[PDB]
Amino acid sequence: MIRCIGVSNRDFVEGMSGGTWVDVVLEHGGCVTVMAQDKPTVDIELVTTTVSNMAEVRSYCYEASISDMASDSRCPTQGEAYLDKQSDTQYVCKRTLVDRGWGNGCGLFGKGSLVTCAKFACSKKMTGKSIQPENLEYRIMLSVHGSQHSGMIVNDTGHETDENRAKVEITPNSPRAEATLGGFGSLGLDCEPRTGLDFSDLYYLTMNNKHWLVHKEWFHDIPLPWHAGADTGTPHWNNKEALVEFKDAHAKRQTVVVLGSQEGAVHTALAGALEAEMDGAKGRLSSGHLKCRLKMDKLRLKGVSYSLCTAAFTFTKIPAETLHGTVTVEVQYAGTDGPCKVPAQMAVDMQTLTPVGRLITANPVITESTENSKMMLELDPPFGDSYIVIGVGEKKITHHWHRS
Repeated sequence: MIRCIGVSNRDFVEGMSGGTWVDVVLEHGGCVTVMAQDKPTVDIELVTTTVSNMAEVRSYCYEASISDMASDSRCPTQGEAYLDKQSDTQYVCKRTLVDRGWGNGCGLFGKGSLVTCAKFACSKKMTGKSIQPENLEYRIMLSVHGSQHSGMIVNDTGHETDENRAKVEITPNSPRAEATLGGFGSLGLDCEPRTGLDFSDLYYLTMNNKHWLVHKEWFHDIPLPWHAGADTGTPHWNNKEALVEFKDAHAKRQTVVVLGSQEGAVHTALAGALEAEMDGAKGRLSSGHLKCRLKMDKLRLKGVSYSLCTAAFTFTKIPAETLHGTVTVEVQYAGTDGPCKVPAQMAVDMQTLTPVGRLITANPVITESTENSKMMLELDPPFGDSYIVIGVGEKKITHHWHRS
């Protein structure tokens, strides 16, 4: 409950008179409060989006090192310079012509052949991975809003043994799920992704434990050494010259230098890219929309015929206005008449107590048979002046409220 109360990205949906179908839109970090006539209020949130079996597409080296630097030179008219490693695929070479003469060990003044090679080794690499549409998995959390104990719940540490809350999983191959809510019945879900953000058109980029979602063509155009697929073992690096450069050629040798790590350049180029995280062999995305249709014909209330609470209520917390204009009140009940129904409404005419606004926490009840039990409510006031009425009779308590 408290989780759904505090999120600015909260939607309120009211069911039709038929009480069968309700349509909601789910997104990360948001909650949907579903209210239906003679049905319990349900809080629905998308908790995680999962991609699985991401296949490696291409790995880019941003920091590399060289070894076994060698040079061979020939005097003019003495043929082409040769090195043993000149044909090795792990080596990068440059072949050029340099001025030769008496001061360089040749008897003729002319252009001599010169070749320099160096073994290429990659220190740190980044990898791009494929996302297949069939490997998307959505996990959905459904909570009964106002079960007298949801008002002290802020996280996902109380759902397994709780019958008033359920976890369901949605995949494109099995887009339907059933959420069992114990005595409240069950909920049916038919969820499909909303158009606009298809992850199958994006690569999953991993680079030094940081993760992103990037567009395919930008990834294919990265000017860095790369190897195709994974084919782990002895990889062949294409375009090693992106990180290995050759300086001014001397008579009998050529200097070879490596550029520094390209982590900063890639990080700068990844400014607007969507961030992602990796929990295990699965990628965790946090940017998307999910469309769900609810079937609530098996959802039912509990305690409709509970006797009204007869003892006195007290305000433990001053009523507070949420970001959506609703009111949260905390009440304490000094009665022991078992399970009883809590009288709660908004009233403008204090003599006839005509209910106004809405009561989001539907059918508030007190389950504890002990005294001094605490419970929380949510109300949707009318605009303007009104009163919060808790309890019935002489002992009912009133609190003035104004909504802008």
